Amino acid sequence: GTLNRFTQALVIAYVIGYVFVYNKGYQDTDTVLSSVTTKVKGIALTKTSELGERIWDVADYIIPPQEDGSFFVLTNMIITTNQTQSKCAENPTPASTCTSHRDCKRGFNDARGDGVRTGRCVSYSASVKTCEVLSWCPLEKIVDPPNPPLLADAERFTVLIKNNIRYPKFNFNKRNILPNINSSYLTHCVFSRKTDPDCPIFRLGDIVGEAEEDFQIMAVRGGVMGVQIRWDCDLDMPQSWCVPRYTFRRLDNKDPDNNVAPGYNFRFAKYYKNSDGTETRTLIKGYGIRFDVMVFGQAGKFNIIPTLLNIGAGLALLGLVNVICDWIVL
Amino acid sequence: GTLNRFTQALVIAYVIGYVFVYNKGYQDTDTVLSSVTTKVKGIALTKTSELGERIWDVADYIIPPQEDGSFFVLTNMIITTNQTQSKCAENPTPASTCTSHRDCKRGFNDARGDGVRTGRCVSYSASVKTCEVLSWCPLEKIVDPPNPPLLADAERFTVLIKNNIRYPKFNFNKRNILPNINSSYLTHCVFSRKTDPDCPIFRLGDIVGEAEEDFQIMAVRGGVMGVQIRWDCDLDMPQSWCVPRYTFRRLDNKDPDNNVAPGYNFRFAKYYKNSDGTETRTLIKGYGIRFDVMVFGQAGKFNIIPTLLNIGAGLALLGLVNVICDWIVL
Amino acid sequence: GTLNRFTQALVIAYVIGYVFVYNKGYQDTDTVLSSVTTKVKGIALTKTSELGERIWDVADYIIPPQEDGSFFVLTNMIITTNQTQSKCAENPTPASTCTSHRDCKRGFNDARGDGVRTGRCVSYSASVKTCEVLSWCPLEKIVDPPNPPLLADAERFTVLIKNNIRYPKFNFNKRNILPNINSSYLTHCVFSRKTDPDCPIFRLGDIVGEAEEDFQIMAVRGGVMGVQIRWDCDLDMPQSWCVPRYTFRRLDNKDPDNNVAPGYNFRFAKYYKNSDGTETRTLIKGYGIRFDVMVFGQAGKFNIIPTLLNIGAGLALLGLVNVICDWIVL
Ligand SMILES: *[C@@H]1O[C@H](CO)[C@@H](O[C@@H]2O[C@H](CO)[C@@H](O[C@@H]3O[C@H](CO)[C@@H](O)[C@H](O[C@H]4O[C@H](CO)[C@@H](O)[C@H](O)[C@@H]4O)[C@@H]3O)[C@H](O)[C@H]2NC(C)=O)[C@H](O)[C@H]1NC(C)=O
Ligand SMILES: *[C@@H]1O[C@H](CO)[C@@H](O[C@@H]2O[C@H](CO)[C@@H](O[C@@H]3O[C@H](CO)[C@@H](O)[C@H](O[C@H]4O[C@H](CO)[C@@H](O)[C@H](O)[C@@H]4O)[C@@H]3O)[C@H](O)[C@H]2NC(C)=O)[C@H](O)[C@H]1NC(C)=O
Ligand SMILES: *[C@@H]1O[C@H](CO)[C@@H](O[C@@H]2O[C@H](CO)[C@@H](O[C@@H]3O[C@H](CO)[C@@H](O)[C@H](O[C@H]4O[C@H](CO)[C@@H](O)[C@H](O)[C@@H]4O)[C@@H]3O)[C@H](O)[C@H]2NC(C)=O)[C@H](O)[C@H]1NC(C)=O
Ligand SMILES: *[C@@H]1O[C@H](CO)[C@@H](O)[C@H](O)[C@H]1NC(C)=O
Ligand SMILES: *[C@@H]1O[C@H](CO)[C@@H](O)[C@H](O)[C@H]1NC(C)=O
Ligand SMILES: *[C@@H]1O[C@H](CO)[C@@H](O)[C@H](O)[C@H]1NC(C)=O
Ligand SMILES: [Gd]
Ligand SMILES: [Gd]
Ligand SMILES: [Gd]
Repeated sequence: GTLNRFTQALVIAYVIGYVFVYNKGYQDTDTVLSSVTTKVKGIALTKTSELGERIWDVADYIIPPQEDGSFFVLTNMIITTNQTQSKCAENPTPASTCTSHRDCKRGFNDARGDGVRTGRCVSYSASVKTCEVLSWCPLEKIVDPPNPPLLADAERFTVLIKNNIRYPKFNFNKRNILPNINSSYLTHCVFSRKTDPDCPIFRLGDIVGEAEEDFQIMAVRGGVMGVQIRWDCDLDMPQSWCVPRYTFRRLDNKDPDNNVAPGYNFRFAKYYKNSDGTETRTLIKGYGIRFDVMVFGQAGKFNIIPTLLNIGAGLALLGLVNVICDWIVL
Repeated sequence: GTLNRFTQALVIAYVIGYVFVYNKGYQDTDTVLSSVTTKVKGIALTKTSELGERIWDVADYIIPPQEDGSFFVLTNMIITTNQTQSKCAENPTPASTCTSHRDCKRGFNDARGDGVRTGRCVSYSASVKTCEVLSWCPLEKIVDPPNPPLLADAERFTVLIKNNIRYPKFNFNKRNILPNINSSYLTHCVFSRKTDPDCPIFRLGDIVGEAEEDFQIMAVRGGVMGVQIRWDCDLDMPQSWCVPRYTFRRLDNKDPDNNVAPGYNFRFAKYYKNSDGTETRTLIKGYGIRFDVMVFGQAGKFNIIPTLLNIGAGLALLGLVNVICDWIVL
Repeated sequence: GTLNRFTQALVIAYVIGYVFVYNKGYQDTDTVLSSVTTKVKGIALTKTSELGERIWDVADYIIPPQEDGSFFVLTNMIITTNQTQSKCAENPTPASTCTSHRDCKRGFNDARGDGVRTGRCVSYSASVKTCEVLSWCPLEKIVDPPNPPLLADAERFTVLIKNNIRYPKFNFNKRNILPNINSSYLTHCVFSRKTDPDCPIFRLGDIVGEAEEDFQIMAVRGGVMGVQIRWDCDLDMPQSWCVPRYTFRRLDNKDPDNNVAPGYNFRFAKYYKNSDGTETRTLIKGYGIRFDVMVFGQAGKFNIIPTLLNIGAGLALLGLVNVICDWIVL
């Protein structure tokens, strides 16, 4: 009747429409197993006082040569050369500057944490004096990295990203490079959301940009881009219709006030032996943008069990539907 | 009756048999937290014109020394030595070869993307002329990597793989090396699907092979093996019965026509200072096989809530069972 | 009645109390997408016969400079210098020691697997003789790493850990550094479970320790710490209440008898060119502690579908509740 039939049709609408055709309640799910390969192409040019006219290619600016699922691109740096294990004068810092040996306590760390103080106080320059430490010497100088960044050419760098996934449960496998697409295209390809959406080759600047940030800006102090690949698939539909979605997100905090060590930089070195048999190194403090490819899928496919489950839920629900509807009238 | 009792027994069979004892509908689930360590043992020998009789050990052929959860094995290479930052003649390519300086536009990239053109056109050889670029010099030569691959000895290399997992929800922990197994065995152990299934030490060639590929073949141009470890566990049963399953899959596309940059290769370098204080490097373009250990578990254990849920679903379902069965007769 | 009303109230208690307010059956779930950055600060000092008074900073002791989501800290090492590709005498091992060339079969591997035997037998020392091999020479000596470990200063090292997460389904994002916390605090901050629970800067020793292990002990042979971050969130509640939980677990087996290659060590090298144009390297076998940051969240939020589902389950269940209760009396 008005109470029974109406309510019945209503719950029908709820399940079929809402829980089923809408929310896919008739499906069983699986999540993604994933493998990512990246390849960066490009060259940066630098001109520098104390350096020269210089090329930086993929071996120079990718560090290390591979991280599984992510790559770090060198954008900026501070470079200290001809360091050797020795003693030298600490950089002036309130705690660094010293009048005499009383101020320098041997065996203790330093403000920077780049040396160990020999109690001896030594003169930094003709004007100053500061604690002597044992370290790689001379110490890196306290300075900000250059603005604009030395490796700015990197905005123009390109990264091929190959990603293959599989859903173990459903035995389905797919590649992020789709069947239609041909090799030559992929010689000349560059990803474009409008023109070339199926091109796996992305431009560094375009990723930053696409994330509503700017390469050059972000490139002085460094930072972290997430490149998110999403495989959501209804495996009832054509395999063809199962495709990756790319989104881009800057991961690190731009707020200088709520964090520590903003941007992205790390120290790493190059070691040489001067022919004497004596070791010397070059310390680089690099900044850049780490890119994290991040892949997450979910697939789903028709299954009796959950279907029937939901149905039973509906049937049990209508019982209460009649009461709730009845007492709802006047 | 014939309608009621029969249907009742039928749905009983469906739930108990199908949704429960079959499909495990009485269980609650958790997924794996995982840690992987790998250790490669072996030595490769090479003999080469322009090189010599040479050894390559783990420090030489694993690059870099560690990636979390995966390792790259060096199989092939192209090696350019005594490069220094300088200018030189580009390699002949349709765009490379030049008659005069008009053809070379200063400040622009090159076909390879290994240099920046100074507008000056310089003669490659007595016969040819091509654009001058600033780069690490001399340039790597355009050539294919050697066939058969230099590091073929790597087929015979061995990798210990230790994998420890935990299911946070169920508090259960396990190691991929099982309790029975003893240390000496693990001195001499090599994984065998027939004889030694519980041996964590796998042979590179055997992984490739087990994946229905061939090391040597795959080793010229490089590539990617997935080593898949699966922990599916019914935590109702003995902990003893919770074990890893190993499968092996080549991840990259063998089709040359549907992709870019087939196989696996990357560039990386060794930097030296000639005693003058002058820098020089050796560029290696390596090929090899990256191995991705990929671990995915699911554990499940009895829970009242889902059990009862399913039951209710059944009871609600039978109501419709009577109607559907009745109207199904004649 | 006594049968009907009582049972009704009982199942009500079961669902509302147990399946709902207790077990959160009214919620829908999502799991974590995660990004981790780590930064190690500190300096180690070493004094050694055959070495000197020496500093080791972050470039020296972090290897390689970055792994995505985990870092390896150098604690101990065995160091072999001025190796060059050449031939030399193998280390005495039952299989190593040889009386004459019959005992040395050319072209075959060795016990250590660091060389290839030229059939020639050569005298190790004035006293002994052993097989000649082609290798980097001289060979690393068979010895245990030093006790106590050279890099013990590392116990005192500190690691900033930044972790940003997002739940794609619920669009919620959060950082492991919380809004209240201010920069200066994070200059001086060190994580403390009692005093400073919201400090992202952890002390290596304190992590080991917190895991009921000891840095120094674990530091001779190396090993693996899991640093587990857990984001469990009810997204019904305040975003404020969504926070990370840190736990710490040693991942590797301390049992020497049930495994292979205990602790954590790997080989890696430094390559130099002696001015002749001749290559030489330094082989380091390092030990240390790899730290794996491991992040797993689950978020949940109210949803009609599962709520109603469970309800229906309840209603269907009570039907059986009446029978089970009735037949339960006398
Ligand atoms: C191998 O596969 C490629 C896959 O791209 C394919 O060539 C492409 O064919 C399609 C269909 O004709 C075209 O794609 C684009 O479609 C948009 C509309 O959505 C147009 O606005 C695009 O304009 C292009 O203009 C130029 C086309 O040459 C490009 O310089 C520019 O980047 C735009 O893409 C474009 O038409 C298009 O024709 C190409 N895509 C491109 C960029 O080449 C083809 O089937 C196969 N290639 C061959 C020749 O075997
Ligand atoms: C420590 O644990 C090891 C675990 O392997 C164990 O030694 C093993 O015992 C079992 C049971 O007797 C044996 O395993 C194998 O079983 C298959 C049948 O499924 C046989 O066909 C195998 O044939 C072997 O032949 C040789 C055995 O020495 C091997 O050269 C060869 O690789 C095959 O494995 C084999 O019998 C077997 O006896 C060993 N496994 C091996 C290979 O050693 C033992 O309990 C413990 N070790 C000790 C001595 O404490
Ligand atoms: C920016 O945020 C910081 C966040 O810590 C905050 O300063 C802190 O304020 C709280 C609240 O007064 C204090 O936290 C601690 O609370 C526990 C009790 O649970 C106390 O036992 C702690 O004792 C501290 O003693 C010293 C405090 O200076 C520390 O040396 C020691 O490590 C303990 O933390 C402590 O009171 C505390 O006052 C600080 N936390 C610390 C350690 O600084 C403040 O709101 C903001 N900072 C500023 C000044 O803007
Ligand atoms: C390296 O050791 C060699 C022998 O292999 C020795 O002749 C030479 O002196 C060493 N070079 C240096 C810098 O000590
Ligand atoms: C390195 O600097 C040292 C002082 O530490 C200096 O004496 C020497 O000239 C330098 N070596 C080179 C190659 O310039
Ligand atoms: C390196 O090559 C240069 C030319 O760029 C050459 O003059 C020099 O001999 C080489 N150095 C060595 C050690 O052979
Ligand atoms: Gd710009
Ligand atoms: Gd073969
Ligand atoms: Gd201690």
